[PDB]
Amino acid sequence: SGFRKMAFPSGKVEGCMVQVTCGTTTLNGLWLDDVVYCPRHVICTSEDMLNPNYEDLLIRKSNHNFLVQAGNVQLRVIGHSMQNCVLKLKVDTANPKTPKYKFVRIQPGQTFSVLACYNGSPSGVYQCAMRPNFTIKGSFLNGSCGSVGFNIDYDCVSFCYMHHMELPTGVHAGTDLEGNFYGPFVDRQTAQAAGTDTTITVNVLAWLYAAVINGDRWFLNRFTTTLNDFNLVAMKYNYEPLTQDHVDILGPLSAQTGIAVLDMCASLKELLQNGMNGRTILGSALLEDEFTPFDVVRQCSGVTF
Amino acid sequence: SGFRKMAFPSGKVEGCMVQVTCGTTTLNGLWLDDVVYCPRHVICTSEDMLNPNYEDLLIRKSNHNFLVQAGNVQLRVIGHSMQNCVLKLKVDTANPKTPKYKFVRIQPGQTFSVLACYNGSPSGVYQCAMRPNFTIKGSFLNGSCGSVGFNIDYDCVSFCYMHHMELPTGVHAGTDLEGNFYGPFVDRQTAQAAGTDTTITVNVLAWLYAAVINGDRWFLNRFTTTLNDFNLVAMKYNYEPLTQDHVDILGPLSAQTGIAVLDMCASLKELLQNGMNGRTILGSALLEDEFTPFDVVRQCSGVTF
Ligand SMILES: O=C(Cc1ccc(F)cc1)Nc1cncc2ccccc12
Ligand SMILES: O=C(Cc1ccc(F)cc1)Nc1cncc2ccccc12
Repeated sequence: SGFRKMAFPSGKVEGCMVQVTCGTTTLNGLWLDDVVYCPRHVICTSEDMLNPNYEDLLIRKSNHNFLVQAGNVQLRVIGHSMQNCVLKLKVDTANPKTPKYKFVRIQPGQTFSVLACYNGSPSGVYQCAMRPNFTIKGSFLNGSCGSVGFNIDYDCVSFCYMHHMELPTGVHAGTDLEGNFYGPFVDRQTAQAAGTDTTITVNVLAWLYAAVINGDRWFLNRFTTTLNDFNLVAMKYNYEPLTQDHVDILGPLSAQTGIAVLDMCASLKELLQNGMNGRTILGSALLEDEFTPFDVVRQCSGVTF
Repeated sequence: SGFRKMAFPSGKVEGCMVQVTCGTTTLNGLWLDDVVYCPRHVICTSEDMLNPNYEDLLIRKSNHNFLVQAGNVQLRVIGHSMQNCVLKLKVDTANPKTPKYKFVRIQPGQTFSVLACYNGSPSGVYQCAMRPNFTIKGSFLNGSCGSVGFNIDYDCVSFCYMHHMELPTGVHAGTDLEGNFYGPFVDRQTAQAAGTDTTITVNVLAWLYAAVINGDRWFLNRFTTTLNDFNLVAMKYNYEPLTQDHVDILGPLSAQTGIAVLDMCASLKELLQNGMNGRTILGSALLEDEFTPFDVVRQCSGVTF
């Protein structure tokens, strides 16, 4: 019993974190095989960030301008190149701790664990979701750039996020490990803002199934709804549309609890229109949307890595 | 910016998790140096659990009755002893991955990370707090016994909890790493129940200071309170008494934000009286009590917004 915001075990990623220093800027790098990946803005001064020409800034740097420290050992940079918003520093030593890995680009609504790092040293691990507005509500301070997001499926770490910046509302923006930003953001000190966010409907439904599995049923009702009527209500409350794909993905949870997906949708509609009436669900007074259907099944079944 | 329920990176603990088997029972063990620590109830059958005589059950065992598996390698047990409710299995191999560590017994209100494991394999990591009634609201399924709670301030792992059982309300009971249970619980299947749980007042205050540091002040008021009047009100909402020790511990946060501890107590009193009126504090519609003053200082910026 119990239901917690659970992150993947971070050990496989901790063994990849390094410190990358270029001039006065120090941030984190991810060392996989003989390459260290880090945000390309490590080469910028605060002045350069106003309007940077990364190719022009990079051509002025030699391999020795990049100081890479893995624990208490300095790695020697033997090559450097840029791929989108990520700098790839070729080093002479392959990371002996390199896990089985892949670079995967995730979609809004998908969750992942973030290993927050400072000076190449892991500080904490937390679970978060890629918001529909492509930001993450992370917890990062100065020096956290280059910290990564990941999932684990079997024994393979799927790296999906690299931290680049904090937006004025305190939310965070970054890229996949190929340097493509999530969302309409750029790596430049210029006016940028997160768009209006919405709630990840399929995830709220998954969390309602988790509450039922954990013995919280007060919100269940005898009613059902159509996908179109539910989607009209979801649009009204700034909830993402629920698709037939989402309904299909919730199938196993629906079969285990005996509550049809559209039956859980009628429960959600009632919660949206009436609130919780002083009650909580899994210790929350808000509808939680940062657990996917897969996260719920994994946590309620004890999958290991 | 941002404020998340953040766990310590689990890598140092993942490298210590092993599987312990005694007959038909399999659970987790913590392998540090040449000793594997695990719940003593691994030697019990479900029948033995009403009134087990652990001394009598253990005397019938030899070293070869304990099967310890570290990854895909069987460790050889060369000695066994019981210390309170933990079994210590001496093995013929020191764990090469043993981190710098200590065994620390924590007090209610203290937080820690839990690395949930099944069959000696880590499944997830989450943040927990030792409740005032000495239980933890974990997320644990059958097979999770032997999973541990820890803190990693610096490069030293302070092990503070070992999971032993789930109580009828779905909450969890365990011991420190010397085998002493937290709370009035026993490793017996006799009827046992958690005492009435209360809110960890000092932690709610710490979290209100975290909200002020991150830029939110809507909940502040022009009032102060005496410590005794605060406690008289707070006890009516099932909040733990706030002691002068708690007021002293909140000193640094009070100095950083400029809000006196008793001035924050007045805000808390008003929040208990009024509720949030549709507002949230750090993304929560409830008053959060699983962040300590130390957690807030570690996570938050040293510069208030
Ligand atoms: O945002 C930047 C620097 C930066 C990057 C790209 C860019 F376009 C402009 C500035 N770093 C930070 C990242 N995360 C949390 C932070 C908290 C506080 C301060 C800085 C943080
Ligand atoms: O509680 C026990 C076994 C046990 C130990 C000591 C004792 F005296 C009685 C029973 N195991 C479990 C631990 N945690 C979560 C669990 C969820 C579901 C089922 C079993 C769980």
